[PDB]
Amino acid sequence: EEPPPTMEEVGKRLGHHNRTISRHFPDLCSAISAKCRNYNKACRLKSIEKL
DNA sequence: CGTTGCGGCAAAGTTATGGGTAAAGTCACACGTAGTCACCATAATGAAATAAGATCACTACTGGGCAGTACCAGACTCGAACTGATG
Repeated sequence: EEPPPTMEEVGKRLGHHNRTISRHFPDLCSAISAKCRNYNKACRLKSIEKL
C-alpha cells in the first residue's frame, strides 16, 4: 500500500519492542525496511522531477 | 775829428695780484613751511567651494545546515522458572 509502514509502526501495532522481532527475523524485516525506503526514494524522485 | 745811427744798462713806468681797513650798501625782523594724494605688493582672514568620502537603499547571486528519520545488531539486566544440597 501507500507509504509502506516502517519498523516503528509495525512494532507499535504488534506491541513488541523492535529488538524482539530483530533478534529472530532479520531477512524479512530488512525486506520491509528496503520496501519502505524504496517507496520513499521513488516518491522523492517523482517529486523532484515534477518540481 | 766831428757827426749820426745803433745797441747795452739800469733806473722808471705801467699792469697785475693778493693783502688790510674804514664805509657805503644789503637785506630780514616783521605768525608761519612742511603737507597730501597716488602707488602696487604681501599678509590675512572669512567665505565659497571642493573632491572625495560615507552611508542608505535596492537587486541579484550563490554557499549551505538543522530538526527529524531509520536500521542493525551487541550487551547488560532480570522475570520466571529449574534443579540440587540441606537441617
